[PDB]
Amino acid sequence: SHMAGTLKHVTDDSFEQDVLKNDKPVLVDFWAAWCGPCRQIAPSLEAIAAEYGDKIEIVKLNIDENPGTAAKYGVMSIPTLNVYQGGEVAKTIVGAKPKAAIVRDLEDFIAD
Repeated sequence: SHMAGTLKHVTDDSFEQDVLKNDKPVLVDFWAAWCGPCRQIAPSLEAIAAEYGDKIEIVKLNIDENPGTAAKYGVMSIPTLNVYQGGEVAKTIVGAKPKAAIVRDLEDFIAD
């Protein structure tokens, strides 16, 4: 376990390899740079990925750059955090929340 977490900006092109085929659960943050609530959660996700990096991986999907993946998962409010396991969404958190609330929402993945 480490003091920093990993981060990868995933694309329409990389989504299968990076997310849908991952061993760990992957929290995909569907965001945009003009979204204040997305900016708000970014330190929380950073802290979470460091704290629980043995359990979960955090990646970001910019919806301006990657439409498509957004539209595939019906993402029309941001931030939306989808956690993927086995190539499908297992948990969805829609809208910005405090760190402690995100961690509760992630309990089934990061309690182990």
